[PDB]
Amino acid sequence: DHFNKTILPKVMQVKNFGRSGRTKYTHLVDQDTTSFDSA
RNA sequence: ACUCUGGUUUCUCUUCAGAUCGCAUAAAUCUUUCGCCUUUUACUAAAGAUUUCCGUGGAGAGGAACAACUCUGAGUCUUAACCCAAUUUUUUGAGGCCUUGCUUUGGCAAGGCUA
Repeated sequence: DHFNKTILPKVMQVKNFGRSGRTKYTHLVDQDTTSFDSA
């Protein structure tokens, strides 16, 4: 966690990189489908 | 304004289930794909098909229990005060006769008499 993960490659910006226990869920704000101009 | 009809609850079982069985929502298995991946599970998430589970409705049967009683249905679903009535029914003067012509007599049609 002390590593700056904002400079990692976007393939390294995951959880448990290299482990078999991984999922498609990424973090939070790309699971969010809300826009900021609609409604 | 009347005669004949006649319940409700609850338990269990056997079947049929289209229906939002379900105005709710789980899991497993299989076949495709999907993300990891280091070995099995345990997994990621989409489709299809199966099941399983928590439930449900309809019908039938057998019990226990307010069962002894209405209600519902069917049936024409009963009558005298005040009206005897002046265009299609059962109290409405519309009633008859002959002549003429036709017709085998019978019978049919127009006319007159009309209190």
